[PDB]
Amino acid sequence: GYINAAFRSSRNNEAYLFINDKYVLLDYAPGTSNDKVLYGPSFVRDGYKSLAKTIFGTYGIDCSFDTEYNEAFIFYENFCARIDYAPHSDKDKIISGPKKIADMFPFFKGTVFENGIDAAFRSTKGKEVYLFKGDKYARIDYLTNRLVQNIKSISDGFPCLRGTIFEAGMDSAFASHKTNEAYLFKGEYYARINFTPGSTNDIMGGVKKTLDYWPSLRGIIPLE
Ligand code: NA
Repeated sequence: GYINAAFRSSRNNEAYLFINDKYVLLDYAPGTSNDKVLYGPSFVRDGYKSLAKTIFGTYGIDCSFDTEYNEAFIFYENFCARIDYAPHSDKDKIISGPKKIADMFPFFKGTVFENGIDAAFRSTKGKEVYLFKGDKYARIDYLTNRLVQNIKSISDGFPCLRGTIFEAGMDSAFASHKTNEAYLFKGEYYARINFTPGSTNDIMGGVKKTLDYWPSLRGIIPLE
């Protein structure tokens, strides 16, 4: 029971992470030690009234990403929705959906993302987002609804991961507030990386034990 999804929050240095059918709001504190928990672990169906009677309230969120303002896409197997998470309040709501990924993102039909996406994170460039499934990755634009490029292996677009455990998949991910940095997770490990849109680059060395560098997650992952 490790992190299966996360998205960056509009609120500075805050991020929501999803574990099983639960979630936690966190001040991850990118370049600082005061990495702390703000809310939860709490059940999605409890923290999000808009999802109480949904498949998401029942099983949780398995992949997601922030878009713009207080909104994020959340997934659960072949289904997804756009929600306004209403940071630090009662007022969350489902904006679009829930629909199938195939119906929310027509370009995914026939590809390996059709029935589920492993993880994702927002790019700093325009309205672009990167999504992962297996050892493949997608770069999309959510406003104009298209694949910016052909889907290809994670190593092709993210060479710094070749050799690492992320080569073959990501349980979860979210973008950092610090420019062009993202956080990736798989099992007990994570990695902070610096990416550059339209380019194939390293780097950020140090795949690390997540609990080793996230004081605030002890007692929370692994959730059993
Ligand atoms: Na996931």
